Amino acid sequence: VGNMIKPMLARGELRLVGATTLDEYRKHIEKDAALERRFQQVYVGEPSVEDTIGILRGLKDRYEVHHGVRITDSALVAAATL
Amino acid sequence: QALQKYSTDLTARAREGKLDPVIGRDNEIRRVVQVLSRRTKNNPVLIGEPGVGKTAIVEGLAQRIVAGDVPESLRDKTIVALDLGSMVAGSKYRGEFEERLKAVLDDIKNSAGQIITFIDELHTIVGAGADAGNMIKPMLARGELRLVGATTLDEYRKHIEKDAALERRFQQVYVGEPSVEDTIGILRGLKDRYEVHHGVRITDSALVAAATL
Amino acid sequence: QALQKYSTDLTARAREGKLDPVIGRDNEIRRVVQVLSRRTKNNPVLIGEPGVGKTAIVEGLAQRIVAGDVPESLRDKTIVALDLGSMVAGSKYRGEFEERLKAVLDDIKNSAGQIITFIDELHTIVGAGATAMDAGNMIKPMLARGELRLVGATTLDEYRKHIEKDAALERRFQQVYVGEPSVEDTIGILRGLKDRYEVHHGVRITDSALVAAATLSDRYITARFLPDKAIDLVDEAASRLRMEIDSRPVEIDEVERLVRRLEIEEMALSKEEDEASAERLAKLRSELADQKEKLAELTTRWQNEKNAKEEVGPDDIADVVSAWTGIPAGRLLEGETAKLLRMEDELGKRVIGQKAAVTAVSDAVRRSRAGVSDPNRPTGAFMFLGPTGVGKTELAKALADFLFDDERAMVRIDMSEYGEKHTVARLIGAPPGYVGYEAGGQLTEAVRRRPYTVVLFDEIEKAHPDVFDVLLQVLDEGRLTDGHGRTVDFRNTILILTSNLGSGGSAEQVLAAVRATFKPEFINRLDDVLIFEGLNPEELVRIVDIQLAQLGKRLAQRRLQLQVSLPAKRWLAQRGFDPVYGARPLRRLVQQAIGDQLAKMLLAGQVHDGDTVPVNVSPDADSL
Amino acid sequence: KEEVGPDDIADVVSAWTGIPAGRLLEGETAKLLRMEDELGKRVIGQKAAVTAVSDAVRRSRAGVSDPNRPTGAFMFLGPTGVGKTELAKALADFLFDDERAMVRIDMSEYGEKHTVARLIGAPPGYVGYEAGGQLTEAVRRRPYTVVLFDEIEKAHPDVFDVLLQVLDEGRLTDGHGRTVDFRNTILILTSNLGSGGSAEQVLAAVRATFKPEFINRLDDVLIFE
Ligand SMILES: Nc1ncnc2c1ncn2[C@@H]1O[C@H](COP(=O)(O)OP(=O)(O)OP(O)(O)=S)[C@@H](O)[C@H]1O
Ligand SMILES: Nc1ncnc2c1ncn2[C@@H]1O[C@H](COP(=O)(O)OP(=O)(O)OP(O)(O)=S)[C@@H](O)[C@H]1O
Ligand SMILES: Nc1ncnc2c1ncn2[C@@H]1O[C@H](COP(=O)(O)OP(=O)(O)OP(O)(O)=S)[C@@H](O)[C@H]1O
Ligand SMILES: Nc1ncnc2c1ncn2[C@@H]1O[C@H](COP(=O)(O)OP(=O)(O)OP(O)(O)=S)[C@@H](O)[C@H]1O
Repeated sequence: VGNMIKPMLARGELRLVGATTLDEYRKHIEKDAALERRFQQVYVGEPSVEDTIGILRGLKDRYEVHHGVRITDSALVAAATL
Repeated sequence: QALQKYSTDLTARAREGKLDPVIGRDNEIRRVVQVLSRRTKNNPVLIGEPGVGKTAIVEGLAQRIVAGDVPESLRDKTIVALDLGSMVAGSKYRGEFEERLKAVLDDIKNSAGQIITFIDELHTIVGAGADAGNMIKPMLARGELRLVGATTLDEYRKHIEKDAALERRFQQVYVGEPSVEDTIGILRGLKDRYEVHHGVRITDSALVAAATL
Repeated sequence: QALQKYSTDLTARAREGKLDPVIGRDNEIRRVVQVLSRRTKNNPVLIGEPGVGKTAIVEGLAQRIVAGDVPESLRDKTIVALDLGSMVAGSKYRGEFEERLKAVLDDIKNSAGQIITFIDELHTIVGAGATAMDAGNMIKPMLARGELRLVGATTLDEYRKHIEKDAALERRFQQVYVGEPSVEDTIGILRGLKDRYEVHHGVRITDSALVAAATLSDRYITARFLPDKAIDLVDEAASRLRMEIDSRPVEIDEVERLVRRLEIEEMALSKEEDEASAERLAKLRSELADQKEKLAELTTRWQNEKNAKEEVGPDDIADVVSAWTGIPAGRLLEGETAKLLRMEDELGKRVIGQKAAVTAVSDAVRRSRAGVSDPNRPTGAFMFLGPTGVGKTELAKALADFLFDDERAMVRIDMSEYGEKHTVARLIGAPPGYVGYEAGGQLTEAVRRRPYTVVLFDEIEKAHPDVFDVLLQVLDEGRLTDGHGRTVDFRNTILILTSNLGSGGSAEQVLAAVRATFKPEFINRLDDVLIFEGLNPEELVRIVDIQLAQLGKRLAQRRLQLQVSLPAKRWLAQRGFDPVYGARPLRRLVQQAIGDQLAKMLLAGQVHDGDTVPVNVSPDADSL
Repeated sequence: KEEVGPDDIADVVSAWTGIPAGRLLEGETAKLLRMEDELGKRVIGQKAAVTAVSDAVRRSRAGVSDPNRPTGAFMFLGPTGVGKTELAKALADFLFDDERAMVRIDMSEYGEKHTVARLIGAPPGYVGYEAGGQLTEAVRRRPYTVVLFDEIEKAHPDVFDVLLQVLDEGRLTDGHGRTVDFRNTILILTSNLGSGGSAEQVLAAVRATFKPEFINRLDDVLIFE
């Protein structure tokens, strides 16, 4: 999105959870939609350096068995900042 | 078996109690009835800025029919929720949407004049062409189907008024937005549905403050 | 036999008499006949605006064939109506459409000139079956030799959108322009048609209704054409009347529904374990009782009239034209004539003084309901001017309030922004082929909907002296034309042009400044150029009363109210000084002297919701 | 204490649109009472003005103010370098804690007639039409800002005929024909009339420069010491 899911949706039997980008959503769901009255926006901008560092250090063991070499917090933070 | 896979039954839906209890707006229901009960060219079209309840009037008419509060020549008519999103959708050939549209029209006009029809957002009626949404006029301007509609001001002006010879077959019912007092009335009417859905309670002062803010 | 499978019949329907009778239109049918009976290229195509009758002519021709009033060479021809829809039902294969078309064509040809085909809306014949043009012109050879006759009727703004583009085919068609009839002929059409409706609905119809409908449908509904927008009014009136011979008439069913609503509401609002419901329920009881009284009174009057309304009259038409295109055009049914005779002292509640202007506005509104006004000219075009803070904008808003009950239902344009000439396109739309064109005009597409609103022109003298020239037609008659060329109607909207010319010179110097800031032919359009006058210290006391009423009504949201003593009430007006700034200083004084202290107390405790506070004067200020 | 209340709705309608509409929940009242002094830490001097703006905010949020008119239309003027723009910025920093969340426009640029189109837009059929107007776009969202008019003495007396109805109604109409509401903003417009003269030599400059229809619109004309 077209006109084939709105008669299904304004009845209360299905629940769709979608996803897209900001400007794209502003394109296909604003001009030709007339449906935006039944869609609720949720914003997820971007994590920060400190947050993606936690993400990395959470997701480290999986690769330490995939390849398996060694990991250093210095390497993680360097990757993040660089 | 023609209008069985391209339509539902809004009347039977209201009989199953799964509709919302419209409150007020008796002027517009009476206007819609005294238009839908005409002799020729009986097709009302609910017009008004978006959000003010242009479908709620049609559900109200359905509930009133089910309850039996309508004039003599309006009982047991079983208004039908037609749809075109599922007729023009799967068709990749020459002249295939036409067979479906003609089957629907034929099934309507075989039965007596008791299949009052309802297309919502009928600004999706001028397309389907490529000579579509245009073979319907000979049955429109003769009182064969009733075709209760609902469209926004903008879409109406942009999509229909460019096709004047079709706009003639319609009647406008300007559904203006309600005032604060009528809004409080409607809110107080609907309170119980949400009070049941969410296991909480809602105060009348809260309703008034909502309708005022 | 393929005909009997891909087409209906018309002469049969005529013989069994299912076609509405046809009246008038003699020259058109004669021309159609003499074209339909020529040697080569005998194809009439009825053209003209939508609604004026382009199929009724063909059905009249069918009736005339059944009767026998046609010339010799048109005897017993059995007109047939094709159907290009059911000819393309299933043709997903390659030739399943050309086969059917050839079948129908050779079947027409094997009939020795008997059949006279009739394709309704023949502008759909162009793209019969495509993929590169192959179909829809298979009848182009047979047309020329006059094998088939092919009478058809299509609208006027599509004959140059689809067919005229293909002038190889259009050449084989003769056009029969069909103009719209006048009121004198519409009256006859109705007088002849005034049986089918009178029968379908079990009612009777009076000729006064026919005449009044044929007049109002031309005066007011300026969007459709005459033979149809007139019949619609009669039909809806009869439908409503039949719906009233049902159990109960209107104006009582609505009141009983409203009473039941207020009952079901007061019943469920009573069990409120709350305090904010005390003063909200005390009025609902009053309203329920005072509507049930009217219910009982209407009931008793109906029983009287029933113990001591069977056909439509020339006023139910007015009620329909009022319910649709909400212009009110009834006959002043005694429910509001008191209101109209009271209009002066009813507007005096929001404006104090300026009885001269209130009288002019009241007269121009009154003498239009009684049908004495100029039928093609706006309902009045006033420009009232004077010093500032006097009440001109307030009077305009008060008039819109009294008329509509909703101040937010008038059209207000600030002519202080139109300082540049080119900004006039903001209210007239941009020509075709430019940026903003699909949205049309703004003032125009505001008036075209609900053409009963009030129009208002703030600060007319600030605009460039070329915006003034767009309003000449608007004031002379009710016509303005946006980009799309269409024309809106201003015949029944009350124009108002506020201003500030000649601040305080004299009651005559300003009548020499206006004539120097305008043109000689612009002043000539307006009605009386009302001149406001400043305020007197005796007149500001009532203004103080009004401001205090406003402040109390706004405070009643926190269930407070005040008790003002006459010392302070006259002190405030005694501080309505400097007869140069009108009456706004009084508003700023009320603020500065009451609101600040009231808020200071209110948000510092000690003034908890409920209890009223009395204001009492002091030597210089006033304390609470 | 397991049911919705008539202030949770205000909580929602303030949780979006930014408007602080409510019934003076706790802490907020302490801040409002503690305003004249809390604003003094950034604006030393000018005792007369801070009280006026503070009373305006107090009235507007306490529940006694005309719902259809701006929340104040002050124009304060005085000698050079006294703290006018700085008072405005300190206010905006007080009730937002974001110095860059107000909409200031420099009236020093609009010495030309036609440059007004930046805060209105262009009529239908001209170059910049679908973009809108700068001021109108900035105010249609964030309907709680603090509009400012830096040194409104330069723009020759035609821009005074848009504020003439921005004030007293909070109305403005951009190119597309829309309408915006200024009903809950605080318009503030400085100046430099006077320049040394007494209060009765600058109150003549105001009269001889502007019009009665204008001076009558805006609120108290604060003079700075
Ligand atoms: N008179 C009424 N009685 C009861 N519920 C109403 C009434 N008017 C409006 N509503 C409710 O308000 C909402 C309006 O939704 P709809 O009327 O279905 O939307 P709509 O009027 O079709 O506008 P669009 O064009 O579809 S976005 C629904 O939740 C209705 O239940
Ligand atoms: N001369 C006439 N005598 C009687 N009734 C007429 C006459 N002219 C028009 N009418 C009626 O006025 C209405 C006009 O209907 P039509 O002529 O069928 O519409 P139309 O002219 O075909 O316009 P379109 O574009 O096809 S919708 C019908 O109710 C006709 O019965
Ligand atoms: N006769 C009056 N009756 C009641 N209130 C009045 C009257 N005259 C003035 N007022 C008050 O003064 C306010 C300002 O008057 P307005 O008419 O709005 O100003 P104006 O007449 O438009 O003058 P200009 O030229 O536009 S500044 C009104 O909103 C009222 O509150
Ligand atoms: N009472 C005061 N409190 C705090 N800073 C002040 C005060 N008076 C002056 N200042 C400082 O004076 C400087 C100039 O203040 P501004 O308000 O920016 O100048 P201005 O008032 O705009 O004068 P013009 O006419 O625009 S040049 C800033 O650095 C302020 O911090």
